[PDB]
Amino acid sequence: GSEEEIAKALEELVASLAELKRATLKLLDITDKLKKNPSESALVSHNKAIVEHNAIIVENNRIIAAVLELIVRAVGMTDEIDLALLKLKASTARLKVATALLRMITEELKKNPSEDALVEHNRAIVNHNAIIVENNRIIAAVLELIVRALNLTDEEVRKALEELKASTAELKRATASLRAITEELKKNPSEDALVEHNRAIVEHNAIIVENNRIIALVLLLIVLAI
Amino acid sequence: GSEEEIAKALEELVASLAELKRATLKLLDITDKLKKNPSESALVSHNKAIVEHNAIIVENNRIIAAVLELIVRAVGMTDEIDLALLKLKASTARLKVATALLRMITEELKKNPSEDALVEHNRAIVNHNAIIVENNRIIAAVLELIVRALNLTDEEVRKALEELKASTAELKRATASLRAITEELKKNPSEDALVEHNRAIVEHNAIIVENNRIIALVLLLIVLAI
Amino acid sequence: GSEEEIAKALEELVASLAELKRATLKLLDITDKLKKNPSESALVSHNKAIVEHNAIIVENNRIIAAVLELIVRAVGMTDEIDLALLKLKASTARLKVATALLRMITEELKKNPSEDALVEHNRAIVNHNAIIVENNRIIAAVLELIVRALNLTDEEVRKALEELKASTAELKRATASLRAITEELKKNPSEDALVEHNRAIVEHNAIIVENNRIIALVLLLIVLAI
Amino acid sequence: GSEEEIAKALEELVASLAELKRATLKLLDITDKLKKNPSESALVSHNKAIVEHNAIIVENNRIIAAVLELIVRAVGMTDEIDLALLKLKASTARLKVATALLRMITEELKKNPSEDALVEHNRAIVNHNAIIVENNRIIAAVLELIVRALNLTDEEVRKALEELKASTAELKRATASLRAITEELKKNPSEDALVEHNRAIVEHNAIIVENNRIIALVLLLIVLAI
Amino acid sequence: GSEEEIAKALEELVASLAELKRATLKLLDITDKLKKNPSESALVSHNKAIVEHNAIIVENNRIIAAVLELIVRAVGMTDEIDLALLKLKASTARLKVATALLRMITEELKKNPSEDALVEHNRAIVNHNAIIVENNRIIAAVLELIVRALNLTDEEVRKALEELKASTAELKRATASLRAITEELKKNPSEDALVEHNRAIVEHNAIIVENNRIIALVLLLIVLAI
Amino acid sequence: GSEEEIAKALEELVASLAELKRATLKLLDITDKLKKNPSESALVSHNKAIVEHNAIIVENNRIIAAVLELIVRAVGMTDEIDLALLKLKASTARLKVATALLRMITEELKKNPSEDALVEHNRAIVNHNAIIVENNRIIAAVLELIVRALNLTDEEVRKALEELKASTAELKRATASLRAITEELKKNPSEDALVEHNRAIVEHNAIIVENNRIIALVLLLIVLAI
Amino acid sequence: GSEEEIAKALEELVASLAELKRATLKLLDITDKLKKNPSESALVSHNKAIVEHNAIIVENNRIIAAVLELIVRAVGMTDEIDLALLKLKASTARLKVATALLRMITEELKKNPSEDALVEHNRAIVNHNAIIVENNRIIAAVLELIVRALNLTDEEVRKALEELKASTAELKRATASLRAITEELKKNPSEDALVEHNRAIVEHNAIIVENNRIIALVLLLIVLAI
Amino acid sequence: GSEEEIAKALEELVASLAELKRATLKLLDITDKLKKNPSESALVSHNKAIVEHNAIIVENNRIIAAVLELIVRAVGMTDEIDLALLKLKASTARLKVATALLRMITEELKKNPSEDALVEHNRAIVNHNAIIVENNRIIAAVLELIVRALNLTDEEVRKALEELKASTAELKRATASLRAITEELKKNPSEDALVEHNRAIVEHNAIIVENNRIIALVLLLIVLAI
Repeated sequence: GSEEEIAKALEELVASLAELKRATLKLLDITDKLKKNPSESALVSHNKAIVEHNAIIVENNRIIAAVLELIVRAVGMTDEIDLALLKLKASTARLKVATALLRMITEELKKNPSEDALVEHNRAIVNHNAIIVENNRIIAAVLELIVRALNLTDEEVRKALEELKASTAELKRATASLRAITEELKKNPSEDALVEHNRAIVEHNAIIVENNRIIALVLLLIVLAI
Repeated sequence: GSEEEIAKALEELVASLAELKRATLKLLDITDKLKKNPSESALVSHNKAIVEHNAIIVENNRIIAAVLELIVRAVGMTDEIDLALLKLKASTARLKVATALLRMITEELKKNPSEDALVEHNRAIVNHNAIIVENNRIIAAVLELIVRALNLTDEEVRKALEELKASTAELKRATASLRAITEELKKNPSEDALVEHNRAIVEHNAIIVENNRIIALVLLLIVLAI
Repeated sequence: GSEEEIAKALEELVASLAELKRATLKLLDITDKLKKNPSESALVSHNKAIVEHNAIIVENNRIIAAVLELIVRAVGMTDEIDLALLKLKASTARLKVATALLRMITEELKKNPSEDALVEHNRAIVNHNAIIVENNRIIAAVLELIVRALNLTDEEVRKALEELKASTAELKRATASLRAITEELKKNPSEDALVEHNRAIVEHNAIIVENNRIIALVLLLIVLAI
Repeated sequence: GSEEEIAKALEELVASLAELKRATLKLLDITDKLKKNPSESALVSHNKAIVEHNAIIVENNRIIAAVLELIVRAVGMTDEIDLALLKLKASTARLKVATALLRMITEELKKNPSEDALVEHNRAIVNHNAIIVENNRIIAAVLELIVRALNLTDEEVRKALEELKASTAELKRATASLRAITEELKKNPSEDALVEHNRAIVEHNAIIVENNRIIALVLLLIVLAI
Repeated sequence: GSEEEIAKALEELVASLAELKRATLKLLDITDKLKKNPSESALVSHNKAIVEHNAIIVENNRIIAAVLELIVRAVGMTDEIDLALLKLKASTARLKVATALLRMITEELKKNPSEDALVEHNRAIVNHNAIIVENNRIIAAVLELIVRALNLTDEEVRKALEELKASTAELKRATASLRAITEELKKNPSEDALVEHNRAIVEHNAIIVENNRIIALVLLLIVLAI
Repeated sequence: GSEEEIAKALEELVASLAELKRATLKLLDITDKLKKNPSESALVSHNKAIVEHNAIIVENNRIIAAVLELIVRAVGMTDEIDLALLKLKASTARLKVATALLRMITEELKKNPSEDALVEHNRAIVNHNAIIVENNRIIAAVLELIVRALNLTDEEVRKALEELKASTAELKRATASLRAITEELKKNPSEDALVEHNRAIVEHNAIIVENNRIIALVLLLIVLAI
Repeated sequence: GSEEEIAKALEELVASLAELKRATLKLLDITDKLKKNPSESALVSHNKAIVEHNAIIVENNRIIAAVLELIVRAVGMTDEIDLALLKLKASTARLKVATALLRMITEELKKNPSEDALVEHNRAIVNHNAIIVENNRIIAAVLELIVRALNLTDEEVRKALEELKASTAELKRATASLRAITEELKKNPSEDALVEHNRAIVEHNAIIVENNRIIALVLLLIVLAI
Repeated sequence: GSEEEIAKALEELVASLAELKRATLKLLDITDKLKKNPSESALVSHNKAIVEHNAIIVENNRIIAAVLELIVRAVGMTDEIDLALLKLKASTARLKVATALLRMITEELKKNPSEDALVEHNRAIVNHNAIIVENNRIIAAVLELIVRALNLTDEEVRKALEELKASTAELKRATASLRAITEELKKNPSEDALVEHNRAIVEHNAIIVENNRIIALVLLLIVLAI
């Protein structure tokens, strides 16, 4: 597309980030304290603020992938970029099936709510998060490819990639740790461990959002450098 | 909606109740005594204070239904609550056609005013009242559902429901009695029976307002308990 | 459509009637007396208040036909109802061409205003009225069909149809009388006969509005009975 | 097509006429007076309001021909009607090439603007007008054929044809006069004669629009009589 | 097809399930209570909400079979899978003739409505339900084949099959019970038994929809595992 | 807002405090002694001077929260301040529903006045006080945040916070003690305990007003330090 | 657009200038003197009045470009004007990405505020200023093109262009000087140099506003001359 | 609009005239004598009482044009009236750009005040006056058209038009004389000629206000004659 289409898509992107950061802060805050004990309606909506947060992350990743396509179709594909973009499309398609699965098990929780089903639902949320991390690792690979293809040596871009790589490794380590503790919850299913597992989820979602922030930065520094 | 939207809608609700209670008392007072006999212009406006009262009750029920939707869309729907809310929307739509019919026959009384048309107009007012009672019985069913879904066991709520159920049965009995006497008026149409039928209407409107008062109470006790 | 769509369309209908009755009364009042003699600009706008009234009647008939379609598509078509609805659509299409013709001859009166063209314009208004009467006779046939199909035996509906039939025959007789006097105007074209023919038009428009009032009543009694 | 399709196409037709009459009046008004002398940009847009007017006439004629096809395909073709419709299609195709030629020479005037090229452009506008007159003479022949085929003897139609024939002869005489003066401009090319030739164009466009008005009238009187 | 085609088809599938569950709930709700007795138009539309529900189930099964074909054409056919897919195509073709038969007998009920024809129509609905159960038993066989072919041993899939088999046996037992009671209705045709047979239909449709839910689940767990 | 808007809002605040301190002193004085025994009209207005005092406290808290928003929207939000301000808005919204509930139970006391309903009304006043204490604990948290964010180290501010914290802990202890004695009144309902419970209410209101005095001080010392 | 649309857009333009001149004067005044040393909250909002000023300049340039499009679409495009307008659209799109980048780095300063990040933020403000200067140089080129195309020889316009060109060269020289000193700050990062670099920014913003003033003047003199 | 809207707009008109006549008299009086010599602040506000007077004339003309539109939209447009009203709208739009230009050059006089800029500002005031005269000549043409269209032959109206025409020619002659002397000032710029040119401006403003008086009279005589 032309410059105005990319600029409109980047305004949609930065407004989506400004919405996702507020929702992240409020989800940590409602994760912080509550003395009182939950209702039956608090089973029917067990984790609704997390599934609603993940949906915003998935919508942010879809826009990032649409901007990457609009950029590359401007600067011109090469073999390796086209292979990486096709991988990115296959991963974005996988994310739709993973979302429709989480959105099914969440509604099936309206009908067999029980302390065991709550652990199944939490494991479904961990598997959705583990697939969002893959989508981000592919988008970051496509971006490093586009930056090398343009021979784009500005120090702002260099430093923004040096930050993006470290944020990607931080997100890998956090995902492996979340799956490790989720196995321990699978061994020892309890309300006591469920309460402290919900925090581990919210603290992994925080790292996802702190990675999408850098992906949007590198996208801006590229569109300004071209 | 957020807490401020429900709080604003409940301020609109309680101010509407404080207006409707004054109008109820004044409508009984102007029902109590008048020696002098009516004019021709007192045919053209035969019952205007009753139709003006019913319009306020219909406007109060619309606000109650908007608060119920804002609450349930916060605490989260379930199959039976969502079915009951859809019933409540269908009944609130029925109430609009019943109001527009009463507001047509009232204006048709400007053009064929006669001692027979006055009995038709009174029967239209009784059928409007009989449809407002249905709208209240659906709102009370939705409220008892929401209270059970929240597992809301406070004694203030328990006692407020124990009052709401008895007021609903009192209103059913009063509606059946008003239609029963309205059949006797349909048999024996006279000014003598018209005068004593108007009181039966005003004494049924009093029970409607004494029911909306308890519906607004239970709505407050719920919003304070969440 | 669902109950809320029909209820919104009936609120649009009754508000359109309350606008059309006021415009009818004011058009009779401005038909009643004026001593002073008209200008040249009173040729360029010879009957503008009548053509503006007819446009409101045509817009009211369009809404009535949209409600009839929304009702029948809820309760279910049968062979004879579907044939009658297709007739109603063909007549509502004819009414659009008749309106665009009256709205052309009215503007052609801005450019050859003369005492002869005024008689052409009055005959165009009579032919528009004669086509609105047909549209009402088809809508009334569709309504009597729907009432028989629902086996809807309430006395309120029976009496409202007994009124609708008499108003339809009154409107047939008034249309034949208006066309009869319009032939006499065609023989004896004069300002003197133009003045007394304008009243005959306004007294036929009054019967059209007194028929739409009953069509809207029967529509309400049906939607309340289902 | 069915009655509703013709009625929609006639609403498009009459709205197109109401737009074309306003554009005609404003084009005469901007033809009336201007003291000040034109710029170089007033060469680059030498006659833009005429070419923009002709485009509206061509779009009105396309809709008239689409209504004629929808009518005849309803009432049934005959040998002479089908021959005349095929002639009308060949002339409407010729009009597209004549328009694309005027729309080419107008843009070639952006690149060799000179006092000689302005006279070429004016002659191209006269040749476009001379081809629109042919399209109108074929549409008027098709209409007189359809009216005779229906044996449609109403006096409104008879008088509307008696007007259409005279307007067609008036348009023939005006086209021959415009071509005659255009030859005199071709002999004596000057700004002085260009100014008075532009008026002759605007006064021929006025007769075209005053002919399409009658073609649309006869189309309405036909669709109302069938 | 590619990953994006299956992902689009699974979004269509899960949205179709979310529409079919709402229609199931509303069909039970309109099965729950109604005091008043039906009209003649309530013969002309005797079971319309059931035939409209079955049409949605048939449209959901068509999409499930299209996803199964898109999956198997990706992972690769084998003899037994290709035989089972050809069986599935033959059953999906049979379902089209069974639907067109129900859609014929329903319209023949517009023309000989009688208490005997209502029992014929109910038996046609039972035979349609009995053929949808077969289509589900073939789709479930194809799915168990595909799962074994992929050697797909995840516990989420294992448990989802352990649920699918039990739901298939529950649906067989419910179909045999519905046919058994349909024989008793065939012996004792009455409005009294018709009312309680309609409930047996709605309670069998509920089990069909509770089976399609599990077929769509297993389809998601497969597409995520491949 | 600009300096003049904050200065006007602080003049409104200090004038509201000067009204609330006088009303507190007079409410203690009318709590001190009265020999004579109350009327029936002294049931209909059982505690009116307390509910009228609480309404003034609620209006002072509303102004404090509007000044806090005007200050922070000048000096610039940060994550933790914006979260705390949103908590403050949710609590100020909760206070409106708690007020409308107290203002309902007070008017319901006009209609079933009895020695039992008086204990219900006193418990409603205690629950309103328990919600005002929460609103103050949120405002005091927001103020300590703003003071740390400005790095505002003046000794006047430090000492004013050292007073505000101690007053907040004094108010927590007084609220827990008031609820404890209110439970004992709920066990032992008597005029004898009602008389000594009214004093406990007035002595808790005194601590609320002695806390708003310090909140208004810290607000002034902040607006003067920036 | 018509004359009223351009006149409305020029009223929006001149009101935007009257807001931007006041903000320029006040930003110099708050740049002039302050003895006291900044807080931690004075890091979180380090330059907020500059970024808020730049946003107003960007909004003024958007309106100027909308007026240029409305003017040229009235007087008629030519090759060079249409190329220059497409350049102006591409530069206005670039300005949106540059703004969203400045609005990101400013918010990232809420989370890693440090003496090094403040120098990054100051360099981001210098790069935003360097892109606004480009947008102004393109708008001034479009205006000189439109003035030559209209052959607009008035002495007010001639002198207004002679001022616009000199102001554009003054703004080029000031931008090169600001980038030169920004390199020296990049070498020698200190609070001491940050304080004197902030003045260089405010003294470049003053020249931008003193250029937008002349662009709006030439736009008025053009719209009055056509 | 209805009679009350026109009557309110004519009350606004006559109150605006009563304010403008007082301001005219006082502006002549402060133009009459002052011995003492002006300050530097008497450069920064060189002609402020004239520009403030012109703003009142422009606001009076806006109301006159709004009343003309409300009148004609009541009595009904014709081709020539509609063309003249569209001209009046284009001229009223031109007057806004001419005002915003005068209001820019007046403020630019705060920043380069010098004996040469004062002559520029006086020439800007003369060009604004020359555009108000055009707006008045269009309003007077529209009024003479409306009077002929109503065939309004009263002698009060005839004589009021006979006055309006002479006042319009007097205002044309005065404008040509003011521009003639303004050319002589442009040749011979001096304080001596500036002092005597300011009087020529004030003596032209007097004729504008003495023309608006007659336009408001004719507007009243028309609204009273219909």
